[PDB]
Amino acid sequence: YQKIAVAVAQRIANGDYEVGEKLKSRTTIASTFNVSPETARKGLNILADLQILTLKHGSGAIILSKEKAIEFLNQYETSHSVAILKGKIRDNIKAQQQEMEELATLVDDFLLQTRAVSKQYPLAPYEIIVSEDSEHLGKSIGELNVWHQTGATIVAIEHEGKFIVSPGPFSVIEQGDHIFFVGDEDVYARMKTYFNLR
Amino acid sequence: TSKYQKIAVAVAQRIANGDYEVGEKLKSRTTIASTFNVSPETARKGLNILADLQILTLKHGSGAIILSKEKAIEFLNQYETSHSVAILKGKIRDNIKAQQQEMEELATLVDDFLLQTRAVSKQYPLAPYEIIVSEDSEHLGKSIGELNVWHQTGATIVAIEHEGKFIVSPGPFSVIEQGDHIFFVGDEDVYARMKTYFNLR
Amino acid sequence: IVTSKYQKIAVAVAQRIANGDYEVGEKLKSRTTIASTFNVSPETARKGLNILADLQILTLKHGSGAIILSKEKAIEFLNQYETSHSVAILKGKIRDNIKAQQQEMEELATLVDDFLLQTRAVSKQYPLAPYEIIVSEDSEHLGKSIGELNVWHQTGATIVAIEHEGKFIVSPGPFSVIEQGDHIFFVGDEDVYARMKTYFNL
Amino acid sequence: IVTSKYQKIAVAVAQRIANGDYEVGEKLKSRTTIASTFNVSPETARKGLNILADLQILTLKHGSGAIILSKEKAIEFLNQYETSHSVAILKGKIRDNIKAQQQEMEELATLVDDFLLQTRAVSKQYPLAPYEIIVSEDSEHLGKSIGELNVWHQTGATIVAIEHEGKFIVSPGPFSVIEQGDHIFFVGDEDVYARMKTYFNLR
DNA sequence: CGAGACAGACCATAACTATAATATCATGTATGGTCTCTTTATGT
DNA sequence: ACATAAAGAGACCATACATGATATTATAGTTATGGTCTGTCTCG
Ligand SMILES: Nc1ncnc2c1ncn2[C@@H]1O[C@@H]2COP(=O)(O)O[C@H]3[C@@H](O)[C@H](n4cnc5c(N)ncnc54)O[C@@H]3COP(=O)(O)O[C@H]2[C@H]1O
Ligand SMILES: Nc1ncnc2c1ncn2[C@@H]1O[C@@H]2COP(=O)(O)O[C@H]3[C@@H](O)[C@H](n4cnc5c(N)ncnc54)O[C@@H]3COP(=O)(O)O[C@H]2[C@H]1O
Repeated sequence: YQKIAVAVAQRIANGDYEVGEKLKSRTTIASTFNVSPETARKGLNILADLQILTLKHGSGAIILSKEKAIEFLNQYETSHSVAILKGKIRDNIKAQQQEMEELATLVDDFLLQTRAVSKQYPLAPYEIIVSEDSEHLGKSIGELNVWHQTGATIVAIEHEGKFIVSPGPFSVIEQGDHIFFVGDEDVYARMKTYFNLR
Repeated sequence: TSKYQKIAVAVAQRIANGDYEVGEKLKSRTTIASTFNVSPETARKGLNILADLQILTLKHGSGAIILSKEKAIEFLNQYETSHSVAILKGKIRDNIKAQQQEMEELATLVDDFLLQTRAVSKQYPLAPYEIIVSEDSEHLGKSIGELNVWHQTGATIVAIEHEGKFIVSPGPFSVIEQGDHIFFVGDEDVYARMKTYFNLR
Repeated sequence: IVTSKYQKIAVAVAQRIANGDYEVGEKLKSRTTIASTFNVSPETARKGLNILADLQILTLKHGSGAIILSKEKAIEFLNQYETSHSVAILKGKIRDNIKAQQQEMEELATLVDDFLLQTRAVSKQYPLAPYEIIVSEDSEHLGKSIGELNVWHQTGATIVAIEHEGKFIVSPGPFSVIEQGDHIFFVGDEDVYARMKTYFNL
Repeated sequence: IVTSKYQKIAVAVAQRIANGDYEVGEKLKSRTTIASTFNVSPETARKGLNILADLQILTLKHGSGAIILSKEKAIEFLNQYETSHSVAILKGKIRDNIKAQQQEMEELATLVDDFLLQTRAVSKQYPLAPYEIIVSEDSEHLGKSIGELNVWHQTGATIVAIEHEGKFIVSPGPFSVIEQGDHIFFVGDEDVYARMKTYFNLR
């Protein structure tokens, strides 16, 4: 709505529209500023309320003054001087980067804080107890060479409730401990084969 | 995840955990809704969705019976292969990277934009005044610096048009020949003083 | 973070169990003990107790009461609760940042549209329009007079006016002094504008 | 990025004027001439001629037609239109970029929301759950077997399975080989997970 | 010199369109409610 | 000591108070096609 006002103010102040001659029709005015008759009349009423034009005759209006349009354009340019717009857009994009940095550090803190865990049911730890007598008891996982012998990967050993994960080749499985491991049904059977718990 | 999915995945997880046996009968809709913080309608929709996958059976207006664990297990494997945290971790990192690339593109765009603009102001108090030094003056045939224009008249010369060729920001050396057009800034008083110096009244 | 009444009851009962105030063998009552204790409605209290019993924290027998079952399960449930609450708080803060950034997006869009309007309205300006630089940044040249700077000889620019506190000092002369944040209006060409920009550190 | 028919008429007529085929003092009709050439209605052609004459290029006279006035004004109008077109296409590009940013932003919002679902699902997931590592970056350790790497001695981790092409190699053993982009599943504690992360070059 | 025809401009309406507001529906929670089951007390 | 009856508590349920989101409708908007009237030019 203010676009038509500033355009007609520029045209009046330029001297193309001198004070005496009548204004163009609202149709031509609307067509020139790529706007429509409805906006046009709204802008003309605004400009009239600024005591710069009088809309008394439907065919056109007689321009009342020139310095008033100059003053209105001065106020608008003081509000909108391009350079002030350049400062505003630069500050605004610096702000843009500020919120992006804040969001980046937030998401980075979130990312580092959380530990990723899985839920694939195929790979659930089966728990088995080694109460039965075995020559394989009193021996280290590395000593028994578990995987080549049974195909099992030991995930944890429960001795007197002392749960230990990723046991390595040194941990020794005592009698009556609970061995937790992965593999398929065949691997589970082989583990019961090695320990004779089947 | 659909609102009519959270309930399905939660119920399937509880079934797979072993809380509900095959012969066991499920609780009421409002029980599930209260335990999973949803409305009874949404819980019912989720139960219907799960029954469409035939983990659950519906032979009663409100009752339901556990049917098979392995099918629910497969449903969990599908859901995990679609959402397993680590894959979401990769997505949340890649989306941040893509947004940073978009911001860099925007920064380059706006920088090129500002470089291309190079715009001037439109101040009406800054409007120039065109005078014609056609009249004889001792001040003709002299350099702006030689005349010392500002102290003498208060005017700041912005341009000396020589037969169409403007000399903007002319400096102290440019010499104003007779009949040239001097363009300058100042107030009405300054314009009068300039006409005083050049006797163009 | 806004939650539900029965959620605030459930977590409170979980902390009470963790505190050890309620014995493992005590039989509590949702209709009278819990409801009277936390001044909440009959079914609300029950909802909380059912949430606890889902996690095997409590056992709910029809017509009898809730019975304490486990301690470490309650501790684990509590810890999961703080983890989920932290995740939700971070989600809310992210959402606030997101809304602010979207609003700043529309702000930038409106600023660009207004600049397009200004650029289109240039057709009716007066010829020989002076340029305008705002000296926001600091340069040794600040706090000096035009004459001390010898501006035309440094940059090729002829200053037509300087803006300080919304006042335009048209036709400045030598004694006039450039100050930080002011708008300097000057005539010249593309080379002159670039030279002035380099000179003022901007 | 789009314009009106009368704007196109005005710019085309201005370019044709700049070509110089029309005289500096030539007269032209509209309803039976410019309208027919561009296959456009008489009033849109009038609109185009009115916007062209508004900047003091042409003069339309009631029931007389138009007369050519200025060349330099036409050139200036062409320059102004080029600048306006550049500004408009830049505006369109900015709008497209912001829309893409907003769509990606909602995507991020939903993605971080779904973490609430995964965290709430943790309460009922089976104990001793292994971790999950996606080896997307390149490490010298890639293309080697678990046994060659001697993984447990390097990181403290026990690998329970590796995912290649949506296939999980449960209970891998030594000959199994880690490949780029695969998911490595392993048991351990916080220290073990951090060690594995440092080893595979994946902050 | 007068009359008729053609062209242009202005007043106008309709169609293609987008945005903004309001209403309705769904997801939700809490409270009031009713019915069933279990436990305790009293009577035979 | 055993059986029956009554009371209390818990669970399943529905409705109302509520808020948020989505969809639809209306209004503001602009452009194009339209018609009528007036003015100017050409021809008789
Ligand atoms: N508005 C301005 N824009 C750009 N630079 C400015 C300026 N005002 C002052 N300066 C610079 O300061 C120097 C001294 O200016 P001052 O006004 O004392 O002394 C000036 C002035 O009295 C006069 N003068 C020069 N050009 C003038 C002009 N366009 N209008 C009015 N007077 C001018 O000649 C003297 C020497 O001028 P010179 O150019 O050698 O040297 C100038 C110039 O380099
Ligand atoms: N799934 C896995 N996770 C982590 N690291 C793995 C691994 N598979 C192999 N490695 C690493 O490679 C080395 C050789 O493994 P390999 O299977 O040939 O030879 C192994 C294996 O036959 C057996 N073994 C050790 N731990 C085992 C276990 N938990 N389960 C089954 N067998 C095991 O003892 C041998 C020596 O074991 P060590 O730990 O000294 O050395 C191991 C280990 O450092």
